[PDB]
Amino acid sequence: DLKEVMVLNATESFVYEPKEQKKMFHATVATENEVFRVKVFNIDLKEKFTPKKIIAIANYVCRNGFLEVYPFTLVADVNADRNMEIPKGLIRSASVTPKINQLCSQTKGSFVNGVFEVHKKNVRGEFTYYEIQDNTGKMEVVVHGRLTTINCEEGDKLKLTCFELAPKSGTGELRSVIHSHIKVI
Repeated sequence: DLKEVMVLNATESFVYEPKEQKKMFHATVATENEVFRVKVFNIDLKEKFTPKKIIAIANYVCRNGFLEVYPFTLVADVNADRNMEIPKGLIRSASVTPKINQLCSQTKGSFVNGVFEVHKKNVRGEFTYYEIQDNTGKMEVVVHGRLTTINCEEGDKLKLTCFELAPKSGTGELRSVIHSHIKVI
């Protein structure tokens, strides 16, 4: 089951389940051939997921195109003599923000990552709506719950992690879900 990977980046840690204060973080890792987004539900594993570190992983769970790391998952250290080298081809193709017009072109559901410019902001009750826009188009980001407490003004840019892309009658939409994360630039 063993995958040896290089850690590209990792977010800060945050609460996704409030009642028992369970925390997680997000990470991106790579083999020579593939980039993987990772959901890490054991916070004590933070040091192990440091940028440029080489690690070995087995007994992960696969769900919605993420690898999920739980206590039954083996995460081990790899010796220096592995000399892992990731082709820059793979790593640039890594963190590419999709164009909004293709996002509003999908009917299949997915979970998206990317840096988007904040065009407009509207608050409706327990809901915050961001309109995002690029050279190809625009669409709304629907935020409910915990992520509404992070402040973001017009003109700012947002690094979104694990947003749900949902098709509408007609148009697409992005919505916060339980593992979503926002970073403001």
